[PDB]
Amino acid sequence: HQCVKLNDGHFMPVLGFGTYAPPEVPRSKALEVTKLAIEAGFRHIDSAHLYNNEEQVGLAIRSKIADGSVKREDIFYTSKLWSTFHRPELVRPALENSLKKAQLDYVDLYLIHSPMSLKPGEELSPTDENGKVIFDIVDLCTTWEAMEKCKDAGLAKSIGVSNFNRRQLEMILNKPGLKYKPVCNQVECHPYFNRSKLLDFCKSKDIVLVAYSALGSQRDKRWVDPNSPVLLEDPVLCALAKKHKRTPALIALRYQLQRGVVVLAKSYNEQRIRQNVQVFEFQLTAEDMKAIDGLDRNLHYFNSDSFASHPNYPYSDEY
Ligand SMILES: NC(=O)c1ccc[n+]([C@@H]2O[C@H](COP(=O)([O-])OP(=O)(O)OC[C@H]3O[C@@H](n4cnc5c(N)ncnc54)[C@H](OP(=O)(O)O)[C@@H]3O)[C@@H](O)[C@H]2O)c1
Repeated sequence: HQCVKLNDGHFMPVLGFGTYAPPEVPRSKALEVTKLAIEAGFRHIDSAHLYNNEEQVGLAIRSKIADGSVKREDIFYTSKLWSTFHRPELVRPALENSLKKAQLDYVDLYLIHSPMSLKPGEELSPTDENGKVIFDIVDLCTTWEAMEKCKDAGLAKSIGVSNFNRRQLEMILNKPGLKYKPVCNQVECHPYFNRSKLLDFCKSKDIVLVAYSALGSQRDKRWVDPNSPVLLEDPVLCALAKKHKRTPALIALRYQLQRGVVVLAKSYNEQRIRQNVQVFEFQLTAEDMKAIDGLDRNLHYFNSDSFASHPNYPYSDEY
């Protein structure tokens, strides 16, 4: 039920539903599970142009409004601007396209999906002759100004960023004539990779940190190494789950809630969808919090070696 106030006065529910599924999953599933999520109690829904599901997610939202379960104001819907659309003149069209797809008049939140700009076009992964992804050089402050214009039109209630580091955050925050600060920064965050200092910074700036892969990634072999430790098989998370008679997933979500993190959870399983909302029914102890704090290993699940040579590549390599 609980929300946090954003720095523009709008409110964001602290538990959000992740809608991404791989291309093999039929598009119909995004409709079904998003309705299940709303029925379960989720009020924050996370989607993106990249996810090729905005039609289905939007239709689930419209369906739960039209059947009386919720009103539009109950739902917090997020879309994201894809990296081929960073040039300013492309920002508002991209948003409008997402809205046309989702059959919504506005999103509650529009994010720059990633700082790593790609060659402009309606090709989402532009590639050269060698199969290498073509980059683009774009001043993300011009992107941000186009985002601000989207907010002023009422097309996006709030605007923010995703996958930005300290420096890209400040470059937005330092922008001349800046009208709206980013309400949030959505990044990978879980007990293996807690982002404690990025988190402190955001709290300092009245920016909400939003955790994705908070259950440990869906572990797509295309982008995730299967040797990596499975987050939900962690001995300490499992121990705490037995202690509280909850599940490792529930422990991992509560961990973020108690450290002031808004947290996403993807599930396309009806039972797990309904289990994840129980995160509001219990508390971890300060000692449990410490034991989970101790799990931090700066572990990135997503491997983006292909993107390491990008000027805005967000996690600087050990190089
Ligand atoms: N900004 C970005 O670049 C970015 C990147 C990645 C993701 N995201 C967003 O964040 C969302 C969540 O991240 P994610 O897709 O990596 O997955 P996640 O939330 O880390 O969940 C990973 C897996 O955990 C399983 N799971 C869910 N609830 C569970 C429970 N109670 N017990 C045990 N297992 C459970 C799910 O499988 P089942 O479906 O089988 O339950 C899911 O595949 C995405 O869907 C997307 O909305 C954003």
